[PDB]
Amino acid sequence: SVYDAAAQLTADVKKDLRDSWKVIGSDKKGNGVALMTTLFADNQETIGYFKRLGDVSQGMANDKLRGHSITLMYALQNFIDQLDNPDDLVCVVEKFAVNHITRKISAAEFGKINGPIKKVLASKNFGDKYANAWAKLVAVVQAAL
Amino acid sequence: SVYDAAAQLTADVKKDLRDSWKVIGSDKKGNGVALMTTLFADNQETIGYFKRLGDVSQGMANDKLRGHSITLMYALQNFIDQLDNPDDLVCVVEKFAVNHITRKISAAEFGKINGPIKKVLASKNFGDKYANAWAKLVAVVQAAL
Ligand code: HEM
Ligand code: HEM
Repeated sequence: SVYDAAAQLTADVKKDLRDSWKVIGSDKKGNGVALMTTLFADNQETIGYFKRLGDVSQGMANDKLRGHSITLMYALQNFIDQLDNPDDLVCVVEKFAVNHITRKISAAEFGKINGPIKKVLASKNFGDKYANAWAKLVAVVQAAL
Repeated sequence: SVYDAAAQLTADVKKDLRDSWKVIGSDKKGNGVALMTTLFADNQETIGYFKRLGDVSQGMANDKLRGHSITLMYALQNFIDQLDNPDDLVCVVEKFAVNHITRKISAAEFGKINGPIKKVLASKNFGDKYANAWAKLVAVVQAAL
């Protein structure tokens, strides 16, 4: 259940999420596109879900991909900002879950984002400790799908 | 067409947008809900588009409405952050427009948000000057619908 998953966000997990986001969230356009390009490269099977974006291999040059990527980073920003209040984190998570549920994105499918996050984190000197913290946040979303 | 609308965003308009956002965007939950509840109060017909939110009369206490309202404010945060780069502003606005186009929301219907914005701004003491600046930002979105 999403309510139980949200309870997994302990003090130190929230702290690691904030400290890493301070760096990653500094460049939403660059890191956003990096996150999406890595997902498509590591999991080509997911490209089909993004037909609306057009040629995803163009990266930054693709306006729709860039617009999508920047927006994705504001969803993460939203989550980080709601860490203080579990009640608000949950309602924002379920809200965001609806859009993915509508596109028939399962919890297992959503979980594929963990790889790309771990890689982007690593490129900024944030190791496993941080990747695992982010995995916990992603898990909250998975519980709502 | 969206680029042309974005041209109306002059240096003075962008300055008023940023200054007012510094206050309005500081309480996303509070002001986001105030915006939505004012829209419903002044234009009851718009409630027809929000059946998914349920009992919108509960206001802040309604989790779905609260979740939706906080998220709406991050859309504005996104727009405000992209003001200095027309290319990025445009791709984000177009991305956002897709969701409202799919829900058959016309430019005229979308423009009904201008009244609520003016009232929320006035509640924080930002006069007509600021309301006019925000109406121009809204116009960029309308150009995409
Ligand atoms: C960190 C995790 C993720 C975040 C925060 C995220 C965020 C978002 C946001 C904010 C949108 C745009 C608003 C909307 O249309 O609902 C979106 C759209 C979408 N997401 Fe995700 N997402 C994530 C992971 C995934 C994954 C792993 C998949 C599936 C492989 C997925 C599939 C989709 C699809 C298909 C769209 C529609 C794109 C379009 O046609 O414009 N998302 N996502
Ligand atoms: C400043 C103006 C506005 C902003 C920033 C805004 C923002 C948003 C965002 C971010 C979403 C959720 C993500 C998505 O699914 O696309 C959304 C959904 C929606 N918006 Fe807007 N919106 C605005 C004005 C309006 C107006 C005036 C209407 C029309 C009466 C409208 C109708 C809708 C509808 C029907 C949904 C889906 C709600 C749901 O089922 O949860 N929006 N809007």
